Amino acid sequence: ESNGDVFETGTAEMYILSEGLFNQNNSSLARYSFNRQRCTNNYFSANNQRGLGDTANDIAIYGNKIYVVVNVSSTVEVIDFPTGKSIRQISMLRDNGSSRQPRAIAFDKDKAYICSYDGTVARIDTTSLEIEEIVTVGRNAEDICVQNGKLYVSNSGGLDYSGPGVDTTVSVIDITTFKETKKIEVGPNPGKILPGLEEAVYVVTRGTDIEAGDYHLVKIDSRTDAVAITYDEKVLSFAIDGPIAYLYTYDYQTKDSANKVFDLNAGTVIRDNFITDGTAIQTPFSIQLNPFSGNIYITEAYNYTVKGDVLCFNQQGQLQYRLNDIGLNPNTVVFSDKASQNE
Ligand code: B12
Ligand code: NA
Ligand code: NA
Ligand SMILES: [O-]
Repeated sequence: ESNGDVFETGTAEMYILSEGLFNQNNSSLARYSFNRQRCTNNYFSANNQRGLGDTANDIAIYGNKIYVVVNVSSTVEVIDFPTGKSIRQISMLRDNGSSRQPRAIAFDKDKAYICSYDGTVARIDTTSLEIEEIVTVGRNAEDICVQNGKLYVSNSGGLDYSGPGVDTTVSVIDITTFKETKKIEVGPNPGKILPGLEEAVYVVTRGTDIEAGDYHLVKIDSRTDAVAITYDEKVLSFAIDGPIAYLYTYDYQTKDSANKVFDLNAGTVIRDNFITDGTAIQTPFSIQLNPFSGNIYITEAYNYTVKGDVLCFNQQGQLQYRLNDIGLNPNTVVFSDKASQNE
């Protein structure tokens, strides 16, 4: 079930979200307690006697609640952090009752913001857990983050590729008014979006035909709401640590991949292979930092039909530990420096 000493500094627990497979209704949530050295592979269903659903796509801890965005079940599952017990299942539906298909969540003050493939952002109150307001953005909204009092939302248009084609913009929402103020042109099929230093926002663009590998990283200046830099590096997903990005790209035709350390100030590669100890990853499926230790966490999805792994590296590219067979297509790892009250 693991290799290496399962250890983290400054961290009580980790949560690993697994999306399962599209239309197979088999998402799952694992919890690892560093404090108790205990892994629970089915943390949501063990405590709630039902499954998370189909294509669980994002997870975050905010305040003292865990939020899981479940894309195809079209819900936001809100969970009490101390107990692991469901507080509310928030159905995300269009005015006609159809699925919005939510994707990602971000937070500011006492509000949560969920973007959805129907082209909307919903504001939820973190106390009442009611949906308060809906605003339209661009097409097939994919990811969302907060910077400088504003929301930034990638309008992928990914589901539209065969119709009008993919979309090409990041929507900007003023949080105070909750109104869309601008659509910034960034390039085709925007995806993962993250805030960085000095009011920056970084977004991946995946091209008009995602399979072809026309991938870029784009930097937006949130002071002027305009593109500052377009890099040439092929980037499919990334994580930010100050002026350094830890990133990967994947070739859906050849199945080759690369995981790299990248200098965001220079636009040049620091290390062509992030991993320095020979550890092999076949299908990198997520990348993120543990904010309490600085370690790099990458998930492994294999051929998408067998359970994947979570790998923990230091910034020097040395594997600290891995947890294997954690869930089907693990896509997000989040961390708590406070222990829950659940064994
Ligand atoms: C690999 C993959 C792809 C590959 C597939 C081909 C390849 N070269 O490998 C590529 C990169 C082309 C791809 C593209 C897209 N897909 Co895709 N991707 C997947 C992934 C990771 C695994 C699919 C797989 O191999 N599965 C297991 C095999 C054994 O089962 P399968 O039924 O044979 O799988 C087939 C379908 O998944 C199909 N497929 C792949 N993507 C999509 C998307 C849609 C909308 C449909 C109808 C079918 C489809 O291709 C697979 C092989 O034929 C899943 C993850 C998941 N399932 O949770 C998503 C997932 C199915 N993909 C998704 C998305 C969003 C996309 C894109 C819109 C991405 C984008 N452009 O922004 C496009 C749309 C299709 C297109 N061709 O343009 C979403 C669909 C969610 C939704 N509500 O519609 C999922 C669930 C990912 C997620 N959200 O977590 N994808
Ligand atoms: Na579960
Ligand atoms: Na469809
Ligand atoms: O995908």
